[PDB]
Amino acid sequence: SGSPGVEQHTQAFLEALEQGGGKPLEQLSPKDARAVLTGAQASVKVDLSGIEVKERTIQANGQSIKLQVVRPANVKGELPVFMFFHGGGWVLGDFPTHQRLIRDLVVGSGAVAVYVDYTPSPESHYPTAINQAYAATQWVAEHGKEIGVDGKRLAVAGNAVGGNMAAVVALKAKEAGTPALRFQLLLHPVTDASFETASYKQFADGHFLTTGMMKWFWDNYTTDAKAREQIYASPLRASSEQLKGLPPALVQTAEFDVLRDEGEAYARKLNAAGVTVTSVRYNGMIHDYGLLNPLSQVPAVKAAMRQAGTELKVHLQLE
Amino acid sequence: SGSPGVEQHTQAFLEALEQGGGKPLEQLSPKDARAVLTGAQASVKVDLSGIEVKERTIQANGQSIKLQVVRPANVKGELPVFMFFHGGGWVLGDFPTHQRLIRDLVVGSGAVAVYVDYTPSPESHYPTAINQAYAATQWVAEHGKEIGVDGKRLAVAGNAVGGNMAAVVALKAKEAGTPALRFQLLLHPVTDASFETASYKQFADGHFLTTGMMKWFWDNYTTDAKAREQIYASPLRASSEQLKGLPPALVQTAEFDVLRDEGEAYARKLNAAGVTVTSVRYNGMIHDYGLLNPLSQVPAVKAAMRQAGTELKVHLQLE
Ligand SMILES: CC(=O)O[C@H](C(=O)O)c1ccccc1Cl
Ligand SMILES: CC(=O)O[C@H](C(=O)O)c1ccccc1Cl
Ligand SMILES: CC(=O)O[C@H](C(=O)O)c1ccccc1Cl
Ligand SMILES: CC(=O)O[C@H](C(=O)O)c1ccccc1Cl
Ligand SMILES: CC(=O)O[C@H](C(=O)O)c1ccccc1Cl
Ligand SMILES: CC(=O)O[C@H](C(=O)O)c1ccccc1Cl
Repeated sequence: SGSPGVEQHTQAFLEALEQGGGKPLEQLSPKDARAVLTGAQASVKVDLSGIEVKERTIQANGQSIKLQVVRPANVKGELPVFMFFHGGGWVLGDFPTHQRLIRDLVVGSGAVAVYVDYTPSPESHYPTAINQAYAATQWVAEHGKEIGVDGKRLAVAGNAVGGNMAAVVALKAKEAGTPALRFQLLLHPVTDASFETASYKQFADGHFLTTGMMKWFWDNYTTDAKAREQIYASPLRASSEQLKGLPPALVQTAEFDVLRDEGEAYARKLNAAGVTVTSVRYNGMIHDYGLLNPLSQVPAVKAAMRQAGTELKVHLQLE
Repeated sequence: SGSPGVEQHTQAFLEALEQGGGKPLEQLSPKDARAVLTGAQASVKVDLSGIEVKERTIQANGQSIKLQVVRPANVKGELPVFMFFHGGGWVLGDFPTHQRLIRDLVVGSGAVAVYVDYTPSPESHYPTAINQAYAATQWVAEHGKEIGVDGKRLAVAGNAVGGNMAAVVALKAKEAGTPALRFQLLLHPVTDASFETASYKQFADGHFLTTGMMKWFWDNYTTDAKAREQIYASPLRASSEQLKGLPPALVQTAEFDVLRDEGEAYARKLNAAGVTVTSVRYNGMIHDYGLLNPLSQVPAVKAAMRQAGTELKVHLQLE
C-alpha cells in the first residue's frame, strides 16, 4: 500500500483497502463492480446539507436524458450553472455515488450543478455518452430558465472519466460553435488511451486506481483503436489548432495517480494553444480524492475542494 | 528563457528579462541589488486597496523592532493575525517591495498581517533575523490588543527565505513552548542549505531565481557550515521527533523553481511527523509568482493567491 510521501490519512485508507482484499474490481461483472462503489460511498457519514435536488428529464440527442439539478438551498433567482459529468471509468458511477462531491461543488461555488445521467459502458460504447453529455449541455444553454439557471453562464466539470467528458464536451462545443462556455473544471481527468506515462508506470498498483482498472475501463468504453485515436476519446492527441479558443481550465491532479502525467500534459497543451490554464498538483494525494467519501475530511482534500468551488464561482459571475 | 510547459504570460516575462540583460544580481552590491527589486516592483500598476497600514515599533529581543501592521479596511474589533516574513534572499526585500503580496493575503483572508522589519544580510547574519522574527511573534501573541489583533489566533506566513523564516519561527515556538500557532503558510520556502536536488539541477538558470543567486543569498546569510546544519537554518534537516506537533501547513511550490523539491520534501517530512500538511505544486509557474508584481494578473497566480488567503482564513476562525 502507498509510498513515501502519501498523506497520513490517505495512507491509512490504502492500508485498509489492502487488508481484507476482495477480488480485483476489473474481475467483477459491471453490476457487482457498481455495487462496490455504491457500498463504499455509503459507508461514511457525510454532510450533504445546503442543496435542493430535483430530477428533470429532457428530450435531446433524439432521446430522453435524465438530469439531476442540484441547486444551492434557499436562493432565489436564476443562478449560473455547471454541467457535472461523473467518473467511475464509464462502467461505474451514478448520481448518488457522486452526490457528496457534487454537493461540495455546489455549496462552495454558489452555482447550480446539472448532473447528466449518461448511459454506462458496456451497455453503450463511445461515443454514446459524450454525445448525450454534449446534447444536455446545449440543452441547458438554451433552456436554462426551465430549471432555474442562467444558461449563458455555463461551465463543465467532472472527475476522472468525467473530466475526460468535460474536456471533450468543451471540444464538441468548439466544433459545433455552441454553446459558449465560461470554464472547464477537470478533476484528475483521463486524457489519453495509452498507458506508458511515468505516472502509469510508477503507480501501477497500490494506489487505489490501478493500471489494470484503467485498461478494463477503456476496454468497456471501446476497443475500436481508431475511435481511441480521435480527440473526442483521447483529447491529449489534439493539436494546438484544435485546442485554440477552449474555455479557461482548472486542472487538479494527484501526486500518486496513474493519470497524473496525462492530466498535467493536457494542461500544457492547452497552455501552448493559448488557453488560460491553472494546473495544480496536490501532493500526497491519490486519484480522485474529491470523489472518495472516506477521504472527504482530510485537510488537503478540503483545501482542494474549497479551490474547486471558488474557481467555479470566479468564472460564473455576471459580466 | 523558460522551458516547455511554462505558462504563457510567465514565459513572456522570462523572455523580457533575458532581453536587455543587465549584470547578474549576485554581482551587485547589496544596495544596488535592493534597488533592482524596488524598481521592478514599482514598474507595474497594482491594486493595493482595502487595507489600513500603520507602523509600530516594539521592544523585544532586547532591541527595537519595526512592524508594519496591515489591517483589512473598515473593519471593527480585534481580528486574528498572521506574522509576515518577507523574502529576497536575506539580502533584498522590505515592506514596500512586498506590499502587494501582503495586501492580497490580508484582503483575501480578512486577517491582519504583521510585517516584521528584520535586519538584512550581510549587515547581520544568522541567527539575528530569525531571533527578531520569533521575538516579534511572541510579542504579538502577548500584546496583540495594542495593535488591534487577537494574539491567541496567530499564524506565520512568508515567501522564499520568508517561508524559511516562517517555518523556523514555528520550530522556535515549539522549542520555547510558546506562542501557540494556528497555521504556517509557506510560499516557495527555502528549506536546506544544499544545492543538489533535481529541481536545482534542472532550473539552474533561465527561470528568474538562479542557483547562483541562491548560493550568494546563503553566503550573505552565513558561511558558517555548522550554522547551516542547524534546523533553524535548514529545517529540512529536522527529524520526525523535532517536527512533531508543529502547526498545520500549506506549502505552495512552483513547477519551475530550483527550490521546488526542497519545499515539497519539507512538506513530506512534516506529514511523516504527523503534522497536517497540504502541499500544492502550481504547474507552469516560476519561483515566487506571488511576490512578482508583473505576474499578479496571471490567472493561475490569482488562483494561488485566492487559495493562500482562504487557507489563512480557514485556520484563523474562532474556536
Ligand atoms: C477499488 C476498490 O476496490 O473499491 C474500493 C473498495 O471498497 O474496495 C473503494 C473504497 C472506497 C471508496 C470507493 C471504492 Cl470503489
Ligand atoms: C478513471 C475513473 O473514472 O476513476 C474512477 C473514479 O475515481 O471516479 C474510479 C477508479 C477506481 C475505482 C473506482 C472508481 Cl469510481
Ligand atoms: C478536517 C478539517 O476541517 O481540516 C480543516 C480544513 O482544512 O478545512 C481545518 C479547519 C480549521 C482548522 C484546522 C483544520 Cl485542519
Ligand atoms: C532577477 C532580476 O534580475 O531582477 C529582475 C529584473 O528586473 O531584472 C526582476 C524582475 C521583476 C521583478 C523583480 C525582479 Cl528582482
Ligand atoms: C530565495 C529568495 O528569497 O527569493 C527572492 C524572492 O523571490 O522573494 C528573490 C529571488 C530572486 C530575485 C529576487 C528575489 Cl526578491
Ligand atoms: C486575470 C484574471 O482575472 O483571471 C481571472 C482570475 O482567475 O481571477 C478571471 C476571472 C474571471 C473570468 C476569467 C478569468 Cl481568466
